[PDB]
Amino acid sequence: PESAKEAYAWLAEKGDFGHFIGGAWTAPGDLFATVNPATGQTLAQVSQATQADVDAAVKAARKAQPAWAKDGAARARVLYALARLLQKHARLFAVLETLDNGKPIREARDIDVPLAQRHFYHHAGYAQLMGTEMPDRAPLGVCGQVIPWNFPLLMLAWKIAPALAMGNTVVLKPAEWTPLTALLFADICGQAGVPAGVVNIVTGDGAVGEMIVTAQVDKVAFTGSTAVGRRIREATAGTGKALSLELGGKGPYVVCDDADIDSAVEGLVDAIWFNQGQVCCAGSRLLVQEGIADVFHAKLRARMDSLRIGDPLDKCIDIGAMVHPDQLARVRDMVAANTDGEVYQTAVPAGCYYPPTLISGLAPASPLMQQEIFGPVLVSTTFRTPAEAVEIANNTAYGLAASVWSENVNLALDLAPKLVAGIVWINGTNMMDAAAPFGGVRESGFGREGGWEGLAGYTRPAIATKSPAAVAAYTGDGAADGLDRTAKLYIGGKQTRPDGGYSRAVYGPKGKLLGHASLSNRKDLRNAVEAMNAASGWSRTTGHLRAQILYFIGENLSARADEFANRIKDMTGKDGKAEVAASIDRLFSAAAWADKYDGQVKGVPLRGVALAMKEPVGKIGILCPDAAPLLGLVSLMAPAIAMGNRVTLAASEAFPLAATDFYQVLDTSDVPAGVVNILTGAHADLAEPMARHLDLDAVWGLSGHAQVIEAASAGNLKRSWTGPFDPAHDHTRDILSHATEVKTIWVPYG
Amino acid sequence: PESAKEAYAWLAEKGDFGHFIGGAWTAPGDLFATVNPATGQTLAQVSQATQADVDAAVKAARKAQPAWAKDGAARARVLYALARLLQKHARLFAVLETLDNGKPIREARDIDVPLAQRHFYHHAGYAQLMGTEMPDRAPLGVCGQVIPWNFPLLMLAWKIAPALAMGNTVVLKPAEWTPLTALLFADICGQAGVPAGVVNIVTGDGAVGEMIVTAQVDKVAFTGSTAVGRRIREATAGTGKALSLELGGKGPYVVCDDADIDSAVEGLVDAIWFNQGQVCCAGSRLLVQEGIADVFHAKLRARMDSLRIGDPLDKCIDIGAMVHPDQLARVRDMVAANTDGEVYQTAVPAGCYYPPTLISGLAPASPLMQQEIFGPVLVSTTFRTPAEAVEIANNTAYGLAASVWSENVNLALDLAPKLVAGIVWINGTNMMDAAAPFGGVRESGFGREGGWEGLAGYTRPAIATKSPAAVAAYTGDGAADGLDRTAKLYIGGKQTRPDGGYSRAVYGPKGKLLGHASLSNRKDLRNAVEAMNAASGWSRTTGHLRAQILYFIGENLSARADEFANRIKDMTGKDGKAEVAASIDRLFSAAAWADKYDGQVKGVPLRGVALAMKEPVGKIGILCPDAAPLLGLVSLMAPAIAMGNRVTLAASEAFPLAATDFYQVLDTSDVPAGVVNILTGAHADLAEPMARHLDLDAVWGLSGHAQVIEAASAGNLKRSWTGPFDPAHDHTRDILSHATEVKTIWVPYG
Repeated sequence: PESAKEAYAWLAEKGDFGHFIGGAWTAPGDLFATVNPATGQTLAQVSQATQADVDAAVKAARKAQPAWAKDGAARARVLYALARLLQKHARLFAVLETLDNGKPIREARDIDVPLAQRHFYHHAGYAQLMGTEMPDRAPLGVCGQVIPWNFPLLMLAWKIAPALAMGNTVVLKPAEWTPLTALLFADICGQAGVPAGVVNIVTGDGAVGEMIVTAQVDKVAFTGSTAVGRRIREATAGTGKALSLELGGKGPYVVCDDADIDSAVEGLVDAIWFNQGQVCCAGSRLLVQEGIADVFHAKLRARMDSLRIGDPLDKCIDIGAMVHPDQLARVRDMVAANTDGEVYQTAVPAGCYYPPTLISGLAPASPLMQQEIFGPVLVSTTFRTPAEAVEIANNTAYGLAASVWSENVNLALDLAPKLVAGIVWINGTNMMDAAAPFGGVRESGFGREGGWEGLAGYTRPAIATKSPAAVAAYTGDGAADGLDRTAKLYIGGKQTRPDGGYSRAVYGPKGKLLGHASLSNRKDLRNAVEAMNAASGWSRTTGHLRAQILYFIGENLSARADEFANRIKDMTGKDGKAEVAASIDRLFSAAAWADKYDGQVKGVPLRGVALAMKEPVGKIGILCPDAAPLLGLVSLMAPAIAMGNRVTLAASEAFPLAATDFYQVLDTSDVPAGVVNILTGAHADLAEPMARHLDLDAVWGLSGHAQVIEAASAGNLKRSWTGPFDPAHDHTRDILSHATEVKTIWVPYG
Repeated sequence: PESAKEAYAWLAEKGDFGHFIGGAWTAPGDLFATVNPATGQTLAQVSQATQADVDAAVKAARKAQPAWAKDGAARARVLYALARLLQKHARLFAVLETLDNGKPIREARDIDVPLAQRHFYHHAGYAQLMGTEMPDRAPLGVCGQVIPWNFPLLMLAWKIAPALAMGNTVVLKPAEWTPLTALLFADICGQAGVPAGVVNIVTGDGAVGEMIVTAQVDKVAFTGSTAVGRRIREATAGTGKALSLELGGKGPYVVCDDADIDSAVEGLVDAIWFNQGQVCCAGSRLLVQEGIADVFHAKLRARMDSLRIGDPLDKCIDIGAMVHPDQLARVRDMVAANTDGEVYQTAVPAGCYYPPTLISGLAPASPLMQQEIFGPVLVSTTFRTPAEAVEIANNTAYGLAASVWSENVNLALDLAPKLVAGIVWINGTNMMDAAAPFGGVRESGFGREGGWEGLAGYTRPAIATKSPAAVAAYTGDGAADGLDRTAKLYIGGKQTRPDGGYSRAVYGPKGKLLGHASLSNRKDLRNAVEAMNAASGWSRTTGHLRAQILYFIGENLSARADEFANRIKDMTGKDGKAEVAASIDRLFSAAAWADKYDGQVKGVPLRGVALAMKEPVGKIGILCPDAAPLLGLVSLMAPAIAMGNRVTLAASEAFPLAATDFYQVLDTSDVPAGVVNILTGAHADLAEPMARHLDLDAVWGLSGHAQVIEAASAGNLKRSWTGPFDPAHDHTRDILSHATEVKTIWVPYG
């Protein structure tokens, strides 16, 4: 096997570890053994950080950030130097990864370390280009980062490289069980020219992670369990921190009747060790078409038998040691709790070694197909038609990566966009490149890592905007209205009474009664969500169709421009002509964009190309500001539906009658039913129900309630945006990003 | 058949036609009948424009342009109004197209008019977004445009829509044989709100086209024969006009053994009428794998028999009238001159009707496979392996569109990037959309029409740059050099003596002898081109590899930074440190870009998606300015090779010794042989040979000689760029566009 002598020498040199703060190593503190899981031997003593340590790390990261942000070319040289040092010390990083985590040295040397190198090489260029190619963007500041134990060095690269490229500084904590390659990374920062405090590494358990998440940082980036991601969303709610989450979701692996069987089998067995912890991967949930399922399973079991289990330092080993006894117990207990299907294992579990395991013959609706999967374990079911495969694949709370196998050029490219996922690999699995973004939808989280697409989440606008202050509704005497001037709601292509039956009088600036506006409730929202569900076909329309609709809305608003200006003036006391003209312009800009927001083709040094496609988010609940009674609604609605989303807007609480006049515009413009729904009333009644709703994909709260909205969003981990949003400013291009998901499809290409 | 009554009424209303100039119709002038080719009847009298008319049209276009350029949102409303009027009058446009050109009314109604509408609908949005999404760009000014007879209305849309979107005005001449839909287009401009003079239509023969090409316009855009494109390149040489050319090249149609045979057959027969004149198309050159060739041909001949020939006003007709007796004679003579293969025709030629014709059994090296093809005629050959198919497909002077048929997901996507073409359709042909760019390489021309990609050619930089003035070499006494200080050339990875044997003394600003520099000749250039041919593998490398090489060049220049600054100062008398630092920065910016210049995915309202990929231009000859002895060379070389090109640079004529010091940098950085070649000497000796060379794909002349360079480039219609180029300015992103071709691959997608 491979010599660990240089790794042991480094560990003996470093002695008991403190933390890497402000460019220097601190004294060892409250120490705990970190253990080689394959031998049980102590590798080093590592500290449990204190609150004082985290405070110090964030303070050092903050002190260093403005000088670091100033010169992108200088950052590029440092990122390049880090990649060169990962390459020069590649064998040391690889052995230390194996010693610390248990994975086969062949994977650490062939996969982990080369992809970490490439991540830094590639992201060096983004630092070089940031000033000129991203001129409207600026660094966020300090990033708190938390990563899991399955790919310790590679997870670190995925966090630190883009953060540094965009001029941020970092405080990162490796997983409690696997601190060593992060500590070696810290130890090479000086030689790479990382200025003191630009990188800070602290070690500890989940409590230390929580200290970082709640520290005075500008961004939290986390990879790990869905449950911890929910807690992080709750703990950061209302703080204005940027947040990205790469969570659970071991992916489906779809094998069609006309797949290259032997290649599909080999790709699955070669992924059994890889597909552990929270990582973008596919293979753990096997879906095989029923005509080939028996032959596929028979070939799979025999190929699983050829996997070699043993000493992870042996370059011929395929299945290493489980990372920790806690993880071994997890897998053991998962298998003990299952009574479904037929379990095949290639060897008897022994010591730290758990064998490749296949549980086949499950039903599509079986629970184990949908529950979290631990260890080197595959579960399989069959399907009859490609449509049933899609249905099974999408029948979970997750959506991260997926793999599709078919030799037919139509079938593979017709199934891939139907899978709910951030990544789809055609005729491969677990393909990764620094230029190709990856990340989740649904309960697999949000944000993307890698590529140009990954950079937005480590930046903010160069010029800050500020949301307008709330505006209290005007009051009035309370005299009855002898005319019929009570506005309704707009749900599912028709006007509807508020379920609660109440409406409030609306008064002008001097107390004149203007009319009445409905007070919507949670049942109204529920009806609007059902209407958006019935309008799912809108998310499959062509860009050309959606543009035509938005052009009609703009033209039909123009035809009533003076009427809308008069309504705005009635309500606010201020001339409305400029706001109406801006609203028309936002509609024509969204119409313009509807068929022009292009996906991006990534050249990769692997087989083929990666297509970073733009897709709708789905169903979006939106709360509009008081100010800009028309423009605020139109500015949020138009880019959203341009991108293929369906929306439910809570109009301006103070000034609802421009939105209700807008119902006729939507009707005259043939907006399909359910695509635009409008509620009026008190946002205190609606904000938490919209943010909580388990059947909304995103909530945009631009009228306040940010803490309540962001905390309630953790229920299904919907995307959330709470501003800033200034309707006077044209935010169209930025809202397009809020309104879309990136889905990266890896296809063959000569 | 379809009623022509409304079309005849319009023609009777318009009477004898003058031209549409300055928003108004001019008096009829020197009149000639335009004739219905299916009936021989005169449709209308149409004028042959005078030089006075063209002058007036350009003067009106110029007068209107600045107001038109000012408000992009206003232009978007006009472009949208034009699309609505094309849609409202769709049936009139379609019948008039059939009457004037001879094509079946079903094609005019189903294909021509709907795509013209969509082109205007879609490009309206680019006008709306131009200010904010293209802030560094501004209108060119006035565009002279010339279009052919095969798709009169659609060709007009492809020219006028992007020109107007980007704030230009137009003078367009329809084909002599088919003026009528352009005249109806003129007649609807008023109703659409086109400001007077923004659109000008003049009619006439090729002499009128030549008047427009040589008029005081900022841009010439032409679609037509390759021979006329050469003449247009010669007549515009040295004028500073922008130029785009969509030329000949009926495309290859590759049918693999595992193609969907019946679909491939049906796509070919449905394209027989379409594939006429100079248009982006495929089907005319059929390449069928030998295992299925007999069955394919047998099915093809019978499907050809089902095509209905006759009255083009009959909606059941598939094969209409030939456009003009001159075109009928062309096809007849082409068939009479051929002695190869086996000719099958579905009917006897009669009157204006020529039957679908298949000439099969040709050899791959047969001439008719490579000669221009006229009429509804297909020619076919067979191939054995996919590699032979590529070889046959690429064995012409053209490169426009191509089609590939295979049910295998690997094969189709592995063949498409190997075909020399601007457009490749997988399992389809002649697929068109306003968002998907199309255009040629090689002798099929240059520039792209459609999409974001088509807009650059109708704009220029918002801030103009200016090339530095030439600098005379310093002189000196003429004393012999007792040390060995004679620099060589750098060709094919090694230093080489100039073939001519001569070198000139190089002197500093005060007459000190600094050394000697070789005087390169045409044989040296020939050797450099052969070296670039041997380095063709560089154009197939990964972006990651090319980045690594460029990073090495930058680091190795940095290691000699003071030495290069001293050399620059020796030669120019001015401190060189800032120029060296800029040169290093250009190398690191090109390294950054090497794996980040992404292709664009187009959503189309047709089957699938269009991938607008970035590809290398190939081999580029570059002449550097006198000024910036190092920076000018490095600034041009680095983005070029970053994009996968191989280059031969003529270094600064006045100050060659920094480029010759750079040879060691290229050697130390492991630049593969032939990828960078450097010539020194007199650009009067090299400019015309580089621009003429039939084995260079592009010539960049940034030291003058623009007229000679641009005229000689017409030999093989290589791309050319003659500036402006200011080395003090960072042009990197712009040079990336000079250094790449767009290739649009249409793939299935769910």
